Amino acid sequence: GITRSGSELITTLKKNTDTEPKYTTAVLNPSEPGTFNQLIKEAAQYEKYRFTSLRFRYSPMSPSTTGGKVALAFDRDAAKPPPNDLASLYNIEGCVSSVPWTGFILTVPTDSTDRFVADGISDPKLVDFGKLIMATYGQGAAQLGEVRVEYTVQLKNRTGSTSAQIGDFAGVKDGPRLVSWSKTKGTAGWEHDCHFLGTGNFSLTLFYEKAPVSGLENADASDFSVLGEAAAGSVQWAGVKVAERGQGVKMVTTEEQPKGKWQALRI
Amino acid sequence: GITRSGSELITTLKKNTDTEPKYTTAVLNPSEPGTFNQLIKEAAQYEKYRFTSLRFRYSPMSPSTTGGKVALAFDRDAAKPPPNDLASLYNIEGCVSSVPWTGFILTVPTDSTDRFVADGISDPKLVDFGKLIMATYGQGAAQLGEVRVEYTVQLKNRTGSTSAQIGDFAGVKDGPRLVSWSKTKGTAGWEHDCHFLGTGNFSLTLFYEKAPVSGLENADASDFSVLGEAAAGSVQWAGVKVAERGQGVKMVTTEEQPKGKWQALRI
Amino acid sequence: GITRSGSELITTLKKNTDTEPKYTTAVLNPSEPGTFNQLIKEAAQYEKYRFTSLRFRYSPMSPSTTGGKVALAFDRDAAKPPPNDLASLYNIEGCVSSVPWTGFILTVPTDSTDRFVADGISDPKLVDFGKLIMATYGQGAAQLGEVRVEYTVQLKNRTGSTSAQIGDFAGVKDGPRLVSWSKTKGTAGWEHDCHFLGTGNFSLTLFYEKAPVSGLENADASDFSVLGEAAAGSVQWAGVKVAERGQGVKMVTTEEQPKGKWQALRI
Amino acid sequence: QKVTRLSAPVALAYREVSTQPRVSTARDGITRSGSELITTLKKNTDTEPKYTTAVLNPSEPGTFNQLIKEAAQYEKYRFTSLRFRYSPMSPSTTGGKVALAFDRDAAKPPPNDLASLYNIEGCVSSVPWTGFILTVPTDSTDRFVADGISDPKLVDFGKLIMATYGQGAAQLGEVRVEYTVQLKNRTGSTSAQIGDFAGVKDGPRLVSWSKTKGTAGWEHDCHFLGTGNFSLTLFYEKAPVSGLENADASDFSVLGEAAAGSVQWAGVKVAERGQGVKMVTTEEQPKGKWQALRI
Amino acid sequence: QKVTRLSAPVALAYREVSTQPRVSTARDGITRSGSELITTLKKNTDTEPKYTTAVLNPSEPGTFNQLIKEAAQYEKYRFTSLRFRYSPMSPSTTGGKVALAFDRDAAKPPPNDLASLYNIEGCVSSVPWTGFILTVPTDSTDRFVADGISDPKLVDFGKLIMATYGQGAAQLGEVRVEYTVQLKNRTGSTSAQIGDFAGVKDGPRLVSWSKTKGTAGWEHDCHFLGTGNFSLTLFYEKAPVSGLENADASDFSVLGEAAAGSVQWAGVKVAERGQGVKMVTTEEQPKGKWQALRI
Repeated sequence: GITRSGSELITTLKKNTDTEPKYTTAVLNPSEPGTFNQLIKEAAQYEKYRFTSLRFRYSPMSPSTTGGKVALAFDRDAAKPPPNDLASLYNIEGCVSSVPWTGFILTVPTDSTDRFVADGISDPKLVDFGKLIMATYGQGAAQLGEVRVEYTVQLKNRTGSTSAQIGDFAGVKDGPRLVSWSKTKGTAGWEHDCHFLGTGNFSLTLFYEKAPVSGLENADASDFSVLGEAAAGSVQWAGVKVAERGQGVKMVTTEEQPKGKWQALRI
Repeated sequence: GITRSGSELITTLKKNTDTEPKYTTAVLNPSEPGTFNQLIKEAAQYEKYRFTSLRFRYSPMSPSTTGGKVALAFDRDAAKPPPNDLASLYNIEGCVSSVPWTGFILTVPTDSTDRFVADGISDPKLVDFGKLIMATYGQGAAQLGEVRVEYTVQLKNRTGSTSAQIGDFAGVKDGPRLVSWSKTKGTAGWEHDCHFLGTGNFSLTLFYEKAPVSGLENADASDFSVLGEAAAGSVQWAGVKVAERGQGVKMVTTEEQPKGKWQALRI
Repeated sequence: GITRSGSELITTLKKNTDTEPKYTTAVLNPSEPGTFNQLIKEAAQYEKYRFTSLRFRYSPMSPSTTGGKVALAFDRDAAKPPPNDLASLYNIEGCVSSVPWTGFILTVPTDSTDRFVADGISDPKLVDFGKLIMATYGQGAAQLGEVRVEYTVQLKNRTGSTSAQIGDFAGVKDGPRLVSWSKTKGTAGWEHDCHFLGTGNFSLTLFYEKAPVSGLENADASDFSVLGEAAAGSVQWAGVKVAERGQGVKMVTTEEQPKGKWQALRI
Repeated sequence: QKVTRLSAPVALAYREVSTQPRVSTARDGITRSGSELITTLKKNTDTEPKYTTAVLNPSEPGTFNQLIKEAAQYEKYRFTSLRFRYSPMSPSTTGGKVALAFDRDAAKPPPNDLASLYNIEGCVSSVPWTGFILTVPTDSTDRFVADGISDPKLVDFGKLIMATYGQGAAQLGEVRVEYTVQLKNRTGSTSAQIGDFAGVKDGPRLVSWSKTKGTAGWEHDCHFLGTGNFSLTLFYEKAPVSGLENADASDFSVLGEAAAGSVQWAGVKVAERGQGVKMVTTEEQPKGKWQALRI
Repeated sequence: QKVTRLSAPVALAYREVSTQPRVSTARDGITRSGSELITTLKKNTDTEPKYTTAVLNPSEPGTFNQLIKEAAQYEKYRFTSLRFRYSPMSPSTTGGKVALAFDRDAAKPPPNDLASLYNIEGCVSSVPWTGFILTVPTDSTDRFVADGISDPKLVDFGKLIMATYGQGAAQLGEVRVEYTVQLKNRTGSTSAQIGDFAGVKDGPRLVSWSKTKGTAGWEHDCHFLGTGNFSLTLFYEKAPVSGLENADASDFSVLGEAAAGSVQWAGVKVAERGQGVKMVTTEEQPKGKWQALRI
């Protein structure tokens, strides 16, 4: 084995001037970028880990003239519906929400079993502890704060490999056949789908021919950068900054699947 | 014996922009939901307890641009009128109120006698320590904060049983004959009564025939969810979130008692 | 961590005046009521366990003027077809069947790995040891006996949540849209379906309008408590005590799906 | 001392467990120990016994459902220990006898009659309300198991037997086989057993227990070379005449069509070696396929 | 001392025998030791390796044809010893490399490229004219074998790999698996594996290695959940489209019709877990039957 130590800043939160929290539950595993954009680059050479240190701080960068709560407590079983309701939340360890005008920390009893990361799929339970959570319920106005993950890992067994990325559609079919991070589905009534399977800030770059409808729009997304036409035969580009796993972006071109090509580099 | 540890969030408080406190006194006993919605589910198999740890924190989630006090001190003798007045309050241990823009805690000298929970009634003194209290007097504006109960219990003697729930009225009489949490009284001039004997968030579901007056209204209540008609022969539903013990909800249908049926599950 | 100790009575058996056993295989996991109706109420706050003690006794309550065998031996791999045949059974540890006119016990070598309960689904192997079994082959006449599960558990990691629950049908469609434990299928020729996805003793309470056929009948079930009409517009209630996962109960009302509503609390 | 006092209880019963197994170097062999429960018996409220004769050979499931899985890697054996107990799980308010004695020559008609039975060692029947055991003088020759057929005599000692004659009512008891084997020579292979007919010819070319002859006038033949309870499963195309009928057989389980192109299944429980079952489809041999697992 | 003098002989070769097996009490387990010879390799007179990734689990014949016969009575294991040797049986007048290193995570695409390979432990490739060995740090968790399916990760360590890149001509060599296992918990059962479709539904209800999905537009699916060389044998009725085609596969052997009512057979040699093969028959699912033995 090797090791590590934290320093990440896992997405924020955004007001809630409402009476029911609302959660961003983010999943924890050596490779789940939506929780590690700088360490998901050294688990493509190993498989198994540790944790010995890991805590989340609510940095505190927003005056007191604002208030509410910012729940924040992890649940081993990193996968299952957040509740819907507080008490529900306020009953699952973690513990610790405080107001937004202060600086809090969070810590987790970490175990000691040689668990494996996901060069997939599996089962969300035998491969990673459990996701994290964060809610905040308030109404007085602000862009609360930010957090990260204090940690120290153990990456046994020497392996090495992985990726997602260039993925072309061939009029009859497509082509993702060289490392992922997104799955491209479409929803009929052509309006389409342009997705993720990984988490972090990216550099898109790509695809083309009949520059239709649109292109490169986005929805459950982080920052977008498009410096293309439309194209009806052009070229395009964007930078994402995602949120938790699987955020989506899309084009708009007809009816039934053939197109051109693309390549998605992580960055 | 078995054991436990806290994590509950016992009701809040609400402004007080007035010059005399005002209390929510909440009662403490292994089974009194209005003080335990997650542990009143493992005392249906025992009878007697402990306490070894239990404290209430005023989480603090409201800026300083607001102020006053948030009294909060327990009195063994968990039952007797709160006073009417402060000094009165400010003379009964507990001690500890502070302003609403800070984070305080509260603690209680816990004893050591094998006391019994209430599969009823009794006497409010030989079965449970005493209720808790909380006041807050201020005028500058806000929805102060929240608290819970840090604890660790001892549940001796292996028992097992309990409930309140389906309770039908038979034109001549009723029918609560399968575990409680509410007592259904009526106040003449038909306007009626739909009550509680237990404390927590619930899932109502029920009753029907001549869909009169109304139905499912509420008064000393927590959140309500009605997805019914009125019904004059219909169906209905609601979710409560109570406050301290015994909060009430009601219908409106004539004059003199016969109706239909209902069932109240705790959740 | 917390802990426990047994006292459950897992379903019986029923004659077999035939020459091939016949099994009731019941599954074991902190939450599978069809094997725990009183402890599946304190695993909605944790996730992971132990076992340190657990044995099944054939209480013995039926004279000797009756005979045969009452196989009864557990197989870690709590999931896989029972055989079809004895030898098959009589080759899988457990060991221990005896006649019905005597009092026997059964015990299991329990391990020591921090396994997780099912807030679902998963895989029946990484989440729970394995199901139990019980056969009895005889012909001399009687209602043999009963058994339970001698145990002592370990519930690490503080969590908290779960349910199945209010789930209404809207003439066009239904509505389970607020935490499960049962799936409601119907088998054409209206005779219907009223199911489970979870395990333990419950408190039903619910549903209504055209009080037809019947209602609240049951089949692969544990104790039933109905205190309703039929209803043709009424109200109803029952207490289950299940067996291993997925035991079913049903109504009887016409032909093609619309009805009224219901809510299923675990307890 | 027999004498004076005796308590024939209303009820007597035993408590047997769940034999977990034990094994040796190379030298030129492995080993084993029993724990099987070979089929029961069923009343007989009649005046002539009636036998379930079950055959013994390392691979004859109808006498070993847990050891016929480690003889697909060897060929030859031993026996050093093997006895059958009438567990005893049925009150005394029932009675008769439960003959139970083995005959090396594990193949030949049981008689028809007792004396006949009561003249062939084994010895030992007792009443159904008691617990008896049975034992066998085992030899010492390196005999071979059946990756077929052969001859029922040079490949296995002989079948076992069991009768019971009574009339007072009950589902008597159960038995197994206390044993310890020697499996020399390292081999490895087998299955059903799957055996297809190819319009021109057949195909048994992957471990036996039955030989499929036909008797002209098509009415056919569906046989055994081994002994125990089995799980058939199989064959198909022109679902004719019948299928899966049986004659010198033990319990049958058919959950098929007929099929004229279908699928089928049955469970046998044989008797002594070579009991037969059959179909009915025309005239002259081509068909479909099948597989016979022992169990 | 390396230094001075070295004799890279024209020819070097080894002489391996025929491992006869060894075994333990009850305690709660049995044991084993290796002796298998897991498929070879075949030239590569090309500049990019090329892998045969073979999967490891007590029951995956494509990695155990003699021990997948004693895991039909248990469920869980060990490993305490297991290494793969490149026997060395091909002169030096030939050369290149013969990568060979295991990766716990016995399932995931081999790369495409070396460095990729030459970065995943195992370590150890050498030339084809020498005799090398390979070893693996084995753990210590009570893992379960596959009476199916599952997930390729919670049931078995990970597949093995082997590449060889060269151009000078030959039929390199062979390897096996040095091992010693632990088979806890007494169980007992299995087969093919036989899995029939019933016009309404199917039937895999007797031990797996493949999942049979179909992709609409009938073109279909015929899969794996296990890894090793197999012996197919099976299924039938309306001999349509085709049959027994293959795609992410190892060697195929079909000796059938098509069949429109026939019979069929094939031998796979897989690659890493889950490689697929398929038929072609209409539109919407009912058919006939099949049985897949590991071998």
